[PDB]
Amino acid sequence: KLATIRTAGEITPIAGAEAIECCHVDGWTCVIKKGEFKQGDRGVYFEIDSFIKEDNDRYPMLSKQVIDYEGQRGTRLRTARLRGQLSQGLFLPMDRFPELASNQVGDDVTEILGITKWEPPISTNLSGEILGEFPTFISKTDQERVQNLIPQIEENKGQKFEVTVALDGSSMTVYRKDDHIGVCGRNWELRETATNAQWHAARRNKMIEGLQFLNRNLALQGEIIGESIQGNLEKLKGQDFYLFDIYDIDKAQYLTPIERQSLVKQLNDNGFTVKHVPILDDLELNHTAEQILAMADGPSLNKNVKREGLVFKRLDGKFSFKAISNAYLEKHKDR
Repeated sequence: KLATIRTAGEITPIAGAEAIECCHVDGWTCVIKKGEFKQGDRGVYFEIDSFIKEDNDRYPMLSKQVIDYEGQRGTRLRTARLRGQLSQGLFLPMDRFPELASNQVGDDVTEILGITKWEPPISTNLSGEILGEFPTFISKTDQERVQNLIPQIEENKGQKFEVTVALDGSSMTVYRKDDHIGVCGRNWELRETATNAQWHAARRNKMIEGLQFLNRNLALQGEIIGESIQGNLEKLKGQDFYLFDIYDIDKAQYLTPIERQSLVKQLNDNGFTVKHVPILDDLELNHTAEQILAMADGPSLNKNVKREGLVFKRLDGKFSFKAISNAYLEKHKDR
């Protein structure tokens, strides 16, 4: 949903810079030309991580940021601090997009506009030998951003959420399906070799033994972090796995936070040393997205570094979201 038709929110002046103003778009704030929008106007909002192919007719404002990425010429949208105000994304009025004049507010126009997703590089240590596709019977490990969930955030006030720290590593899944035990990176199931980091991490914490012990069709999903993995924010020696989700393959749903905490308890009780991402205090929601983003800034697993953000999983287990820390995004231009 990289490029969607959205609505200009509150529009606040850039005290000092007359040619620009700051436009609220859902939970996002975005710098625009003065007068480009009034509140209530529609436009195409391109989220950060959008990759937009070179085009000086439609996107002259991105000309000086064109780069070479996976074979194409385009610009990557990322967090910036333009003239004292945080800016994320690009918001262009509907009249610049004549082929969308019959689309509706909220339409996903990513495919029609030719927008692709920028992603950081896969860590050199982690692209082992591919055995097969990521299993279609397991869900991948992504979360919608709080900035895109303004109505759902009001809906869910008072509801309680498990609050966990997001770690800056690489997604890893270790699963059992009947007589098969498998290890996956973010997009692929991997073959066990001596140098495969994900398999190594799964053997050392004995989580394959733990899945054989538990005797259920489960996928243990989490982050592998540490040296030579995405800059090693947390200052580990070596590498380790930190669980954040357990997916029930037979029922095709995630375990609730309490379900998942109990099982990790029992695994550790039996010698299966499976670590879990830092679990903060349960949060009773009654916050704006702005406030949740403010919570996101803080210490990580290593308490002397700025964490990537927070993940919020409602205690019944079927509503989750993430709040990435903007302090973190300002510090890490590769994020």
